[PDB]
Amino acid sequence: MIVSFMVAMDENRVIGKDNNLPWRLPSELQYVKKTTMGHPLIMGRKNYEAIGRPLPGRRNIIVTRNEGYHVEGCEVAHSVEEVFELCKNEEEIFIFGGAQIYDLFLPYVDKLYITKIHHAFEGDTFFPEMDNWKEVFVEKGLTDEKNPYTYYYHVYEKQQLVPR
Ligand SMILES: COc1cc(Cc2cnc(N)nc2N)cc(OC)c1OC
Ligand SMILES: [Ca+2]
Repeated sequence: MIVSFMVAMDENRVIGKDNNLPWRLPSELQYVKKTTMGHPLIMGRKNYEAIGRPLPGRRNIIVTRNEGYHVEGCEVAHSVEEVFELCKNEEEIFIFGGAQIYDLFLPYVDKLYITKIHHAFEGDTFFPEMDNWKEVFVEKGLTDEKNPYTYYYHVYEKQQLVPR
């Protein structure tokens, strides 16, 4: 099962503030929605609560220590093992939100769906750093009136290597 990340980022690798996104990008969010369509959404509790509601078209799997955490139209996992368990028959998943959720799926990550907004915002949350990788795709995001920022979509798959 392909373990993919889906993050929208910043100049300073900002991916949030008190809980929500510092930017308002309906186009970006559409590219997000389309890309992950058909695949589960792996996201932490405070993250999903930022999102606000179950994103349709995909298994909404949530992560939390809380054994007694439930939320309608959503699956909940207390372990990475329990996510891999749930998504055992999945061809690909998308790690979505919570900087600490990334660090849990870090050891397994396969593909990186990183958006980079060319600005410096004020944010509390940030994205863990990484050493590789290998960019396979790149496209600029639509800067409109409703997308008042310049940002590009960046895809990264693991860098191979020629046997010594
Ligand atoms: C509904 O779509 C949302 C998705 C996300 C997570 C997320 C969304 N897109 C990308 N590219 N990376 C992410 N980590 C975060 C959100 O706010 C926290 C969303 O809306 C509220
Ligand atoms: Ca893997």
